[PDB]
Amino acid sequence: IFVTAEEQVKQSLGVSVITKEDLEKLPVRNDISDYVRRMPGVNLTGNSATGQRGNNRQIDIRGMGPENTLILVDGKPINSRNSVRYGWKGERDTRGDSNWVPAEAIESIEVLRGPAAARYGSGAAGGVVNIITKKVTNETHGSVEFYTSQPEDSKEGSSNRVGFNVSGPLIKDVLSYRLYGNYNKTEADDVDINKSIGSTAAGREGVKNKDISGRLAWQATDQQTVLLDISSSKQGNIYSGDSQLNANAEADAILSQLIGKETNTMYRDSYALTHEGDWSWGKSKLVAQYDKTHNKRLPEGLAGSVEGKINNLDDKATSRLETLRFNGEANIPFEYYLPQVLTVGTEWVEDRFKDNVSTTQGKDSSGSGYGDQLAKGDRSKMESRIASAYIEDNLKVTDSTDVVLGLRFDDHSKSGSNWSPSLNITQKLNDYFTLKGGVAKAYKAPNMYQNAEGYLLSTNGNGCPANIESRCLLQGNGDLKPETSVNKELGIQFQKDIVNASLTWFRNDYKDKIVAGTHVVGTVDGSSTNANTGAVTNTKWNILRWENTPKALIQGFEGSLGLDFGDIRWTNNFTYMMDSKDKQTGNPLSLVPIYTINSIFDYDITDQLDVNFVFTQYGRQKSRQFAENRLESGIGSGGANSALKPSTVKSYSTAGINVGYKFSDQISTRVGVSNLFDKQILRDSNSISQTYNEPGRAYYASLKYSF
Ligand SMILES: CCCCCCCCOCCOCCOCCOCCO
Repeated sequence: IFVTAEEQVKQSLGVSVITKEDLEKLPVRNDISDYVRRMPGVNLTGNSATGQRGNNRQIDIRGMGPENTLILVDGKPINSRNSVRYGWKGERDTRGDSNWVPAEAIESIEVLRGPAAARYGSGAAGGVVNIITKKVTNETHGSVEFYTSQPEDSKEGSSNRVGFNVSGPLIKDVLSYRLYGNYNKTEADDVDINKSIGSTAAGREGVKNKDISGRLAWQATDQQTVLLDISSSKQGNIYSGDSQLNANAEADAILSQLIGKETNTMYRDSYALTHEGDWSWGKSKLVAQYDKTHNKRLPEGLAGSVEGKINNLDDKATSRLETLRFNGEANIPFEYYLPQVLTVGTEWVEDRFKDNVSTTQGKDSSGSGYGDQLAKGDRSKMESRIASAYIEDNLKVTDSTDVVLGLRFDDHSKSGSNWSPSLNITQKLNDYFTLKGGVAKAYKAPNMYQNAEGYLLSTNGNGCPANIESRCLLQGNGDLKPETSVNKELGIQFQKDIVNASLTWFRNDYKDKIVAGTHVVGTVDGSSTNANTGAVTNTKWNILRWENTPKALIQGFEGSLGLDFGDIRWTNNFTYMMDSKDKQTGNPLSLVPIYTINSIFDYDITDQLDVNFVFTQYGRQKSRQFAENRLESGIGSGGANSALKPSTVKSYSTAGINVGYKFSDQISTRVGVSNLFDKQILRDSNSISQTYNEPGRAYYASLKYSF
């Protein structure tokens, strides 16, 4: 049977595929990023290379930053983090969107890196993580699973899960369901975990997850199928003391009270309806989906020494993000000169966003604050629309040569239209080798804060670019161009039986990335009235705006190695990172080790008994190297002492073992330990390299009923 372009590029070098089986052999604590991170060209890093909110690490692909990692679930985009205020330097106080589907509910995970991911449009310049959930089943198969992790160190949080999955027929062979549920609670790290090295940065914040999700599958005709997906999730945090400038939580009037409490809460509801036709001329797929996300959390400083810190014990505000999305698509096999499979498709997406707490700034009772002049109209509501169409061909150019030619057109309501060409070649050399490559141009539309004229922020001086003197404002920009990136990869794939290997060069030229601008587009006079006196004072502000900056360069090598001896097996990879630099600042896009080596080992001792070993090795993580504002350039209010202090985390390694006993056909269980050598790093507030907590030694166990 025929093979579409989409299917074919999942044979690309920059693609890997995790199974339910892998996931079982190496249990996750909560967030799957802890297993996804082990793939070639993948990292776990903060939202920006500044290090702020460093324990908020999420899936990074080839060092392009997590804003550039598009998470999908069964093919449908998640975008809940856009709820969260995106700040002056690219920071967001989110944990991201790789934690919406409980580990035990996952059938498969597809990681697409580089050229193979540009297909999927806005936000895929880094890559795509496609979480594939368990399927409907024509006989009732059940699962219940528990998990616990138990850190040696008293100050690190233990974690606990329970969850179920059940699927069956309601009507044999025409209507069937899948339903899965999960309650996870990972306790926070103590407030004071990082103190023993003079550091005021918080440890990891905890999370209570509540997830429920339902699928109905209906075979309406011999050639027509209808899927319904309804899911709802709630994520409530457990506050560990985090704050953008790493204040001393325990000695802060307010924060000290919020510890161990829920200060932010993330709600997500999602509905999708899908129709799939199986026609004589080929195949078709229509999708409607609607997503509703609320972001409820305590308010915060939005400038100065209080920036990024909680103002208040009580007055929670909520932000509301609705997405409606439609997708239609057809696959037709035909033969003109060569065998082909033409894909042709349409996509429509609209976003509506309410945010009334971030979109207030420079409002003054005189009616002449800086924002009263620059931002008029309802600043609280933002719209985005993308209309897209694409065409794709999978050609057998020879019985040895498989080639994919795609083109994608995108038209965004603010940024304009944009073309994304996409080549992808597979070329057998012989029974054992094969050559592979792709070139693709990825897209990303501005994020809503970056676009929005009603979003204003300020510094008194320190945040200003080193070449400006006093006070700067940063406004959103409706006239931004979209982010574009030409992503190339090329490599060799080897496979005898028992042995396989790849090596692949990758290189992305990332263009017009949207960031805090450095040119003053003009100036404005802003009145600031004294609350109690009515005394006015006018301030000349320099106006900066979000702006696309010309070029960043990413480059490196991925290799992988597989050694299968039946009962004994080894899966290893490495990734070497030759280049991560913006050609203007000289800084890296995203803090990631210069190299990362991974090894997984499996040995089935008996049919029941199993042992499993994991080892990971990280080369050196350098900090940002070059100043981009007054403070960093040694001319802020703190002078030369507050100047940038580049530093680099020294390389290191961690390991883990399991013994995995299947007590029965029905009952499984797995006991193990992680960071076997207690290689434990604490987050240093006085550094811009040591930005995160590497958890120490932890004993964990998981048992699974299967009925
Ligand atoms: C072609 C790229 C592949 C990169 C990995 C190559 C490494 C080859 O190792 C094969 C055997 O792996 C043994 C795994 O066990 C680790 C033993 O040392 C334990 C350290 O505490």
